[PDB]
Amino acid sequence: SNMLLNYVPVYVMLPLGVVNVDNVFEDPDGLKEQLLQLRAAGVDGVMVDVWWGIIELKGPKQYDWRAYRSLFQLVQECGLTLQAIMSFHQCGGNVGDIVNIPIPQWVLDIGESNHDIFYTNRSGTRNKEYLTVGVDNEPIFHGRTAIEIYSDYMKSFRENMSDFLESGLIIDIEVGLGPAGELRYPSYPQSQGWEFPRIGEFQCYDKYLKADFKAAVARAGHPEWELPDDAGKYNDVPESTGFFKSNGTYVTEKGKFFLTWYSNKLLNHGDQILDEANKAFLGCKVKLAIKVSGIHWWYKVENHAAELTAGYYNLNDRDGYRPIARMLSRHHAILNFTCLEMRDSEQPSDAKSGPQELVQQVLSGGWREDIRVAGENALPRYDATAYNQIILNAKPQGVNNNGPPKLSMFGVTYLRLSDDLLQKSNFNIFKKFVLKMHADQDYCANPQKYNHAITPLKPSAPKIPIEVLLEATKPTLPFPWLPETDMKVD
Ligand SMILES: OC[C@H]1O[C@H](O[C@H]2[C@H](O)[C@@H](O)[C@@H](O[C@H]3[C@H](O)[C@@H](O)[C@@H](O[C@H]4[C@H](O)[C@@H](O)[C@H](O)O[C@@H]4CO)O[C@@H]3CO)O[C@@H]2CO)[C@H](O)[C@@H](O)[C@@H]1O
Repeated sequence: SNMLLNYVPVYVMLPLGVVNVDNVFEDPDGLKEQLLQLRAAGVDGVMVDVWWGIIELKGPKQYDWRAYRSLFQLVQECGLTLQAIMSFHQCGGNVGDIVNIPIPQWVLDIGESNHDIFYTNRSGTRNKEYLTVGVDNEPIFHGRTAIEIYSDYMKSFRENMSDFLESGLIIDIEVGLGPAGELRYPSYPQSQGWEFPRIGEFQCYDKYLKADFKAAVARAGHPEWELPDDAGKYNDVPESTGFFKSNGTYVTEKGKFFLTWYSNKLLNHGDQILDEANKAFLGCKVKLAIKVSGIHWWYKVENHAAELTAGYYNLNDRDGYRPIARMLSRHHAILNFTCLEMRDSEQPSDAKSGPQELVQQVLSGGWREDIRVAGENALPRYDATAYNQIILNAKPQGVNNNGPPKLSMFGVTYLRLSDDLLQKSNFNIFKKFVLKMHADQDYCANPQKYNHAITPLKPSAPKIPIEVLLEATKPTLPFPWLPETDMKVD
């Protein structure tokens, strides 16, 4: 078989705020010239947030899709495909967020009187950037549940963009499932102080989650069990907490129970919303996708504190990602792992970071469950080092010059399309990165040639019981990686 079979597509995220808070597509002209540069560089497509907070601003079911329709049109004119994010979260308190885009005011208004719709930490601070999983099924939003809101939104998107969908412009739908659109709790909120090097805090203190937990422990036979009170604060180090130190809580009957409860809430959150998405896009030629954050800090200590915390119950003897991947399999969905570029050697030593190991674990898990795996770089990078790292992860075993590679990622979405990217020296480098992703082939407009034809979305396969999902916690050995890519940028 042909080299083309080694091609991994490359997408570029558009600027945050290309459609502003007023639901105005600001500067089509400017964007156009940028897109035109990407098309000439060989870029396959672009990625864009479809802000819930801009679209359904006015009131329940009051959608205005017009500015996004103009944007999609322009993208289509430029010869690019598109990955659309159903962004149900706020833009603003996370790294890189240069524009503030909140969730719908009308939802914020309800929150003014029911503060428990937001993720809450132990001190009672409410995070407004995303609705707590606790209200997924509470019919408190003018008669609707949170899940119904998301569902109606994606139905409306489908119907109103049907022309673009049927013309094959949209290739994937990324379903926003938490802060930054990631399936995770907001355990590391910059808006609350949290400084990169730190463990984060558990976010299950709203009343709904707290009631759920209390009932569950009672059913387990331990009504007296409480939510964690010895876990420390955002910038703690594990050893300094009662929860995470060795022989700490987190290895106690109660701790295991809580951790399982806390991580399973995400699993179920993701599973139910994907169900709604699968129904909304049923029959369309798109793939569904979710985003999983890459929390590499503390990975190298037994407690994996930052990962627990974020809701990923991942230890050295309990695979907390594979279950996600298994969950995604019934929906035929892609696991978009949002950190690909980092090297262990670039992290401060005291962070106990294992970015490369984390990556091998998460991808392998996906490949092992037989789902498609994609990813993004986490921070803005313009150097060959970064690029070669992404290329290695894209094809961990190198290129197969006589067939499809044994392992390959389904796609990579580079982090943001800025002036910087476009500067002469930086752009020259990017161009090579694109070439190497493409396995030295020219841009290939018809993805069928490289075994990426998109078929009409099928209905999800039947529910997998939590017990079965939880079987995927069994640790496995990762697939083997080359030390270096066989296709470098230099
Ligand atoms: O336009 C699309 C979305 O873009 C923005 O969200 C993206 C993040 O900016 C990008 O990093 C990533 O998410 C998480 C990373 O996987 C995770 O590593 C971590 O990043 C750490 C980093 O590793 C550490 O070295 C650094 O110094 O601290 C960082 C944490 O602040 O957290 C990232 C965020 O959870 O992908 C995201 C989604 O595409 C916008 O914020 C989002 O609103 C847009 O929807």
